[PDB]
Amino acid sequence: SFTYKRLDKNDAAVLFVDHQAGLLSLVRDFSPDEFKNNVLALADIARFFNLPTILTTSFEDGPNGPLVPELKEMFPQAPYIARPGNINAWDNEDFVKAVKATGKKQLIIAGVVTDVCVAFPTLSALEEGFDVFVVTDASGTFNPVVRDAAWARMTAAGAQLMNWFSVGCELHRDWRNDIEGFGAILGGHLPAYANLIQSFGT
Amino acid sequence: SFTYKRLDKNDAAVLFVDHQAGLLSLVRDFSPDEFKNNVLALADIARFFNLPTILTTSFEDGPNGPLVPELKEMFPQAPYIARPGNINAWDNEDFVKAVKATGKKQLIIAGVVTDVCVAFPTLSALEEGFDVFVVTDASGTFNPVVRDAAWARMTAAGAQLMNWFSVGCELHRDWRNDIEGFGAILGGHLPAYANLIQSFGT
Amino acid sequence: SFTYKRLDKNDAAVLFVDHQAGLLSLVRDFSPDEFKNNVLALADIARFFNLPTILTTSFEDGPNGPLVPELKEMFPQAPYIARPGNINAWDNEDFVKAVKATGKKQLIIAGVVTDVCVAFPTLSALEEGFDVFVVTDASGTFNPVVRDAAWARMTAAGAQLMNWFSVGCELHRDWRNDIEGFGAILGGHLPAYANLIQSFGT
Amino acid sequence: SFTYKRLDKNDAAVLFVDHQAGLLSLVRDFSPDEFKNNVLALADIARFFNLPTILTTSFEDGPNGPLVPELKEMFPQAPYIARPGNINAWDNEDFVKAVKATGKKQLIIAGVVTDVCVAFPTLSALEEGFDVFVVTDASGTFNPVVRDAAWARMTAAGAQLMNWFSVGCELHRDWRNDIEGFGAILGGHLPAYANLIQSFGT
Amino acid sequence: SFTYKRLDKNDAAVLFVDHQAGLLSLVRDFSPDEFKNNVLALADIARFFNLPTILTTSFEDGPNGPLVPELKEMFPQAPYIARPGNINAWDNEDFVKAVKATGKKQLIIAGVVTDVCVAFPTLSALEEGFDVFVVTDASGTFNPVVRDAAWARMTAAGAQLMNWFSVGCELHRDWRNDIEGFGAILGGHLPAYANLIQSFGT
Amino acid sequence: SFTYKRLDKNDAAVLFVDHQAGLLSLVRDFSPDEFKNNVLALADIARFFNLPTILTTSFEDGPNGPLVPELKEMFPQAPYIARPGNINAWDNEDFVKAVKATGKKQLIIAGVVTDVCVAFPTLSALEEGFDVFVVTDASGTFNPVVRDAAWARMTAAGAQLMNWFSVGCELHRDWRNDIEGFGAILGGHLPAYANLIQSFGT
Amino acid sequence: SFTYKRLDKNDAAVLFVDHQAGLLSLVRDFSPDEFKNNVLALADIARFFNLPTILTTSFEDGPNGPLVPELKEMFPQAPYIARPGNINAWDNEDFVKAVKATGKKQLIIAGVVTDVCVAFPTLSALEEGFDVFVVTDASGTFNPVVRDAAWARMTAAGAQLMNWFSVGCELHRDWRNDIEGFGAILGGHLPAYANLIQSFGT
Amino acid sequence: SFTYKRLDKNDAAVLFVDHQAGLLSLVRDFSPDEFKNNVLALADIARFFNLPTILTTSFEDGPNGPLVPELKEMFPQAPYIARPGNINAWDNEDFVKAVKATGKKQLIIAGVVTDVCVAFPTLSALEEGFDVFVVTDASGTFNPVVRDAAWARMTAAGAQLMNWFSVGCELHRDWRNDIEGFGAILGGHLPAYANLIQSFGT
Ligand SMILES: C[C@@H](O)CC[C@@H](C)O
Ligand SMILES: C[C@@H](O)CC[C@@H](C)O
Ligand SMILES: C[C@@H](O)CC[C@@H](C)O
Ligand SMILES: C[C@@H](O)CC[C@@H](C)O
Ligand SMILES: C[C@@H](O)CC[C@@H](C)O
Ligand SMILES: C[C@@H](O)CC[C@@H](C)O
Ligand SMILES: C[C@@H](O)CC[C@@H](C)O
Ligand SMILES: C[C@@H](O)CC[C@@H](C)O
Ligand SMILES: [Cl-]
Ligand SMILES: [Cl-]
Ligand SMILES: [Cl-]
Ligand SMILES: [Cl-]
Ligand SMILES: [Cl-]
Ligand SMILES: [Cl-]
Ligand SMILES: [Cl-]
Ligand SMILES: [Cl-]
Repeated sequence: SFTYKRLDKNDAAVLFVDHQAGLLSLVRDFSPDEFKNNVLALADIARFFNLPTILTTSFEDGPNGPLVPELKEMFPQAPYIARPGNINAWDNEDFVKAVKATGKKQLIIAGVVTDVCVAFPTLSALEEGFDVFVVTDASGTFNPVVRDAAWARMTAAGAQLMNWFSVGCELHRDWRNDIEGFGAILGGHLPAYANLIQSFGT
Repeated sequence: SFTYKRLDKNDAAVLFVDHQAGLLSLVRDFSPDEFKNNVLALADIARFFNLPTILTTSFEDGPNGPLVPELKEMFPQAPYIARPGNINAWDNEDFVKAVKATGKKQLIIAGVVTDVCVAFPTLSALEEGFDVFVVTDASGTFNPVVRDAAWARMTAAGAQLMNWFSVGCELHRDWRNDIEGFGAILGGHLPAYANLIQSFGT
Repeated sequence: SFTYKRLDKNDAAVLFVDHQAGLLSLVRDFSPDEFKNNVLALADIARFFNLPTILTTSFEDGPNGPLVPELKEMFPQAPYIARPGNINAWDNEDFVKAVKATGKKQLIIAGVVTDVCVAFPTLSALEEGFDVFVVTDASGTFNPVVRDAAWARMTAAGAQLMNWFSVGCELHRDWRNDIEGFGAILGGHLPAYANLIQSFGT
Repeated sequence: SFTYKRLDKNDAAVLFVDHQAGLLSLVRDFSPDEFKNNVLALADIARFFNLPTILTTSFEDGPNGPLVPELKEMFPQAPYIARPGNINAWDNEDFVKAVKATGKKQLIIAGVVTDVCVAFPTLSALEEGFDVFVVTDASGTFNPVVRDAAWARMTAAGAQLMNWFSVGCELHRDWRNDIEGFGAILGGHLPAYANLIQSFGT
Repeated sequence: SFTYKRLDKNDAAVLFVDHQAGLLSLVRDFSPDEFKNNVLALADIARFFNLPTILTTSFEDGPNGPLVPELKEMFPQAPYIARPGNINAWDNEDFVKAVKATGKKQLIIAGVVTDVCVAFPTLSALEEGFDVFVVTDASGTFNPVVRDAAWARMTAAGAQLMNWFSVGCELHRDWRNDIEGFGAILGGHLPAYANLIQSFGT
Repeated sequence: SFTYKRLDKNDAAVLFVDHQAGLLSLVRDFSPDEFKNNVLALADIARFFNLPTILTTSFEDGPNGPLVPELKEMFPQAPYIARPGNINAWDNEDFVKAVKATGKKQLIIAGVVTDVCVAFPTLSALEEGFDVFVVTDASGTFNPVVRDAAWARMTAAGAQLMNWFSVGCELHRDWRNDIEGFGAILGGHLPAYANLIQSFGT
Repeated sequence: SFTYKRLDKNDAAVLFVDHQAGLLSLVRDFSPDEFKNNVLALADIARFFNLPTILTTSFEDGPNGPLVPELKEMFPQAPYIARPGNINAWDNEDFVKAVKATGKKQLIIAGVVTDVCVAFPTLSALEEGFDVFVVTDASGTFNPVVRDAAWARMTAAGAQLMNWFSVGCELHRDWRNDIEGFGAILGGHLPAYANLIQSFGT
Repeated sequence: SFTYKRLDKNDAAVLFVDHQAGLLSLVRDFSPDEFKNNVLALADIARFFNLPTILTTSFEDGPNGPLVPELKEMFPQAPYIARPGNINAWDNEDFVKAVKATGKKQLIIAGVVTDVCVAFPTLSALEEGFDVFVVTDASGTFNPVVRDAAWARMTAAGAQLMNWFSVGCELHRDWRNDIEGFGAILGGHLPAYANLIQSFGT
């Protein structure tokens, strides 16, 4: 009938694909403020659950620009695959080697742009039998129309569309595993929730 | 072949998941006015057809805050499961125990937020063979994008996307079962329909 | 494999469901000017191809109000089923009686509201094996969210989502079948196309 | 399982359907500036990868108007099928004859309007076993609602929804195949990317 | 130099103009739920400060329909001027007599539609030297464009554009005048504020 | 002090400026359906109050195209000034001669595009001491941004921003002058008001 | 004659009015992410130019909640006026005393909500001859409509409408006064500008 | 007391302020495609009427980036003022010297961003008695809210808000001055108008 394949913190890896200084100016389907916070939220979550994290860039020594400094600072030890040519990250042998080295079946992916640098390796990974979870609000593209088309194409392939908050909650399962630690993530990336915490504290 | 598995007032139960004072401030994909009306509309419908109703909250003794007073006031005998830790309500044994105690195969679900507190138990219930009917306009989340992603994930699982008005009409089937009572629900939650009623009365 | 099941002018019937004066004030996902034009466009198309047309209303002697005068004036010989109680038109035996009396397998349907008076008989007709074509822009509801949920529910059942222009074009197949007649329909319901015709005529 | 059926520059043909001067005034779901740029972007891409290109128009000696001069100028040797009557291009034998003469199984299609001149031959081609790739941002129609319905109908048939940028990247595979040539396309149709290039050049 | 002409609860009167069941179906620049709540909010405020209130309708014995029952129920002794013909309420001598009988210099006005039934008497009252305060969110019309044009016309005439919340706060001046009474109004018409109250109460 | 300079049916003239078949394809800040209805509504009002009407076009024997047939058909005896070159209609001596020949102090103006063919003669007429009333929803332009700028420029000049409905009501003053005649206009151009009339008639 | 009265870093004071945990949940005309960034942006600017800063709250010991911790952390020596009752901060004698103690004629103001806690003291300050500069994107309210009404009221009174970025640039005047220092503010609150900086640095 | 001060091609100069590769990535209130077309349209117009043109940049040897090559290409003899520090271009003595050297009192201004690099010299120039005409659609900024605040501030100072099309038409006055030359500009920057020309040409 149906199988609920939900995120497991022991079976998941996170992929940050081409969050580069140049490419980010192409993102117009999210505001710069929301998009920065959403990506950093996913990064905090990846760091909080000690998930194997993989960083990759496309043509970073050109107009595409360098990876945002936050990602390198937060994951200084993570596999960093600079792709000089391959647009689909899965066409890069070093990238795929790094993914399989994690030993994780679940791939949490976010990047720029959604319709290409996210969609292409998502479709490729799905073909190889990976369970792919797309962080839709940490992935950006030219406009809502292009985004919706990318969703349709990935949905049809069996990708699970989610967001950083749902990713965090599905990984955490139970508040009591770490109340303050998890609460700090929510408070740090949901200003309305930070307000609830502060009011509750008085 | 396709089977129109529609709501039966003798086979349906209603689940209100985490409509709490704090969490409601996170809902931005509906205006506070429309969302309040939609939730209360579903509640009136649940009470009107005497459907087994289950109330549940998440970490209500924290920033998430208490359940809205209207729900506790309207359903004083309904099972009330306060979940101290489990984010997915289906991971709470008392919640599932209460759901199965109703003996209903059809689950009408609404809550906050859509992508988590609604989506997770929906996927879990669908996995167990339940027919899940999602009240999309009585469920709120951070923004339309997160909402649309939640829809995609629930749709792929076989969840039926509906709304409080369609839920009521599918339950009621025939106007003549109770013209005044059902009309009062419509008039009380559709101001435009209330206007039609008043004009017709003159 | 996929089969292009397209509209045939010898096998299609049109269903106008509850386009009533009162209920139309509930429609907010289309502007009153656009919605009136779209419905009348579908009507002109139904009449142009001499398609079997069925008119039905819900509780017309109440706040729901009478059928819009245009539909009755254009189809004075069409079966007119006033449903006193059944919300789903397919639960009315006389309505179903009229549909099957046409001998048409393809059902072109439009009405108010989309999530109920269109969705419910669409799902019912799909269950009995009918090919149902929904005229999405001649069907109205409370808001875009409710509409999108209704689309999702009908889509999963196998309904084909279309619009009055595509319905007309799929029925007509070839311009040369009636250049003057078909062009008059397009010009009469697409002001931009009327402008092209006038400019071309000088 | 799932198969990533991606565009191959050796197995793909591009179809420009009815981008005519008159019909373009019907397109309102894209701004005239963006739509012009998107169509021309797709054209540059088709020429860059030397893809078999087919131009077709509908009733061009009438109000529909002539094909835009750019398409005829850029593809002077491409098959040009002026369709006298058939609205669905696949109902035109000369058009289908030209498509099959390319020997390409992958069809990249764009045109006006989306719900008819794109949707109909897309569904027809899918029926014959072609892999159809729809350039959603190079296809225009009356409004977003009509667009979404067309997407739903084509998605249900197995069409792959894409955009000119993703189409180009999936065709190109690797930057190093032609850095200057491919970069010139991006800069020429993404003003933001042109800005990245100029800043990088200083 | 500038003079802050702010609302004074001893020098202000409230005018409810043509909030009738029929005319309300014309209001599309606000949703039915938000508009009802806003109008009732202004009514609660008017009653709370015991402000001289005037009710008026236009051609109520026709399609325009009766005044909403809430307004008559809340102000049973307030002057009720049924205007059989005059569109501008200020052209009705009984209406003007009632306005001046209050002896108030400040006129708080709301109604349907904004561009006519609000704008016209606003401009007329400003001409006679009244200080007119427009409750913009308790006044509805066909669309945002019509709204903005009406604002511009009233702005140029010297009308002060406000909303029910700002009207309430400017009248109240100080919380300590009546904390419970005023808080009940806010909580009863701001679902977000009611939630703050409930969380604070636990 | 402020003076309410309202429309008088004995002191007003209507100016239709460049509502031509070609130029109308430039109008994108209104949908083709609503814009057609609004212009025809203004036309009906001008004819209903027997107001001196002036029709003018710009370079009609070129791409701009002919005046829409409805306007000439409704006003066959009205002054028709085809402007060969002058973009500002007020720079055309025949146009100004016709305006002053009406002997009317109040100028009701609508046209295409708003920022030019409406704005320029509006400012010119305001300079000559005319009272100018702009029908904003019967005037179209490229986009909302351009429209708002045109509003700002005309507002600063002392132009009164209105719409066809408010224009009609300010001219009519009292329903009882002609209930049936005026009601027919409203019903004929407000699809929702037509519905109110039909329900009231039952 | 017009005088450009622009911000002077030696003659300006900054007012933060009621940016409280509870009241912030009422702000819906900005996303929580952009709004938090904008307020913190203004705070960094106030600190960067060492401007006299004044913090004030309204009924902080109730549902309104405490001031956001960032403001208190950044301005430990700033005047902190807790207003127990007065809604208009200018009706509070300690607040006005603190404002006049700065000796600054130019008031940069931001707060929650715009139509009340910002508008009221703005109008009051303008009455006392102060030059008031409104930071529109660091001020929040219920919805865009209420915001625009507040703008109209403050504009008509002579307030200068601005935003944190324009405020900063007008204070800074010249880049060379502190290139690195000012650039850090821009980079820290404009993610798009931070990207330009990083790309430029490689 | 109103004087229509319209653009004169013998008394006007054009100012392009900081249209730089870096700063353009900050513009989000216009799409990259529309904004590029709008700026280039203004440039073509400036060149067409041989208007004195002044180019200026802000900190171009930094993240702000170089001036777009098109402006530099079209005006190789125009005064080029690179401002190393002054944010307000009017604070640069070389810029003001160049403006006054043209001998033009009417200033046509466009740039990035609207609220700063356009607003500041606009306000300064108005102070010195210049007539300033703002090309609103050739000026970009962070978002519509920031845009509108800038409009309000410039409007209050007496700036005339326009757009490139209206600017061109007000300069051209009469079509017959140069039919083909002016028509080529319109056709080259209005795709909908280009379509009219092509259809008319057949
Ligand atoms: C916490 C967030 O909602 C606001 C914090 C800013 C205003 O300092
Ligand atoms: C929308 C309509 O029900 C308004 C109701 C009054 C009470 O505000
Ligand atoms: C009680 C109200 O403020 C919250 C809205 C709930 C009823 O959905
Ligand atoms: C065909 C239509 O766009 C013209 C009729 C209206 C503009 O008067
Ligand atoms: C008469 C009008 O208000 C209804 C619109 C269409 C459905 O007839
Ligand atoms: C710098 C900003 O544009 C993006 C930074 C986030 C994506 O880590
Ligand atoms: C490059 C693009 O973003 C705008 C600049 C034009 C004017 O060249
Ligand atoms: C819109 C037209 O004028 C330009 C041609 C584009 C569609 O290639
Ligand atoms: Cl590579
Ligand atoms: Cl639990
Ligand atoms: Cl029945
Ligand atoms: Cl053919
Ligand atoms: Cl009267
Ligand atoms: Cl002329
Ligand atoms: Cl106080
Ligand atoms: Cl300088």
